[PDB]
Amino acid sequence: MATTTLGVKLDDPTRERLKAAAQSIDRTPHWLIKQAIFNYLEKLE
Amino acid sequence: MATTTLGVKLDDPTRERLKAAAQSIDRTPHWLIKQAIFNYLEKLE
Repeated sequence: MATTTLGVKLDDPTRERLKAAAQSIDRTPHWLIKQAIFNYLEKLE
Repeated sequence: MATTTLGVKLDDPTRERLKAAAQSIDRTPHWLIKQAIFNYLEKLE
């Protein structure tokens, strides 16, 4: 997908919590970040 | 905040849509990304 790489603002502590978000679908952390950002749009869309 | 900088996976088209998310609180795009990721945790928290 048109994934342009921008610097994100995540904290180690927070980054671990994202793993839980990845666990919801069972995907990779970096890859989870894309859902957490784009899926976040689809959620509140 | 402990904002560690990781490369994100955003698309220009998608990045513009984030601006709408920033418009919800009226904040800065980069800065919106942190909410879109952390607020996304607080939302589904």
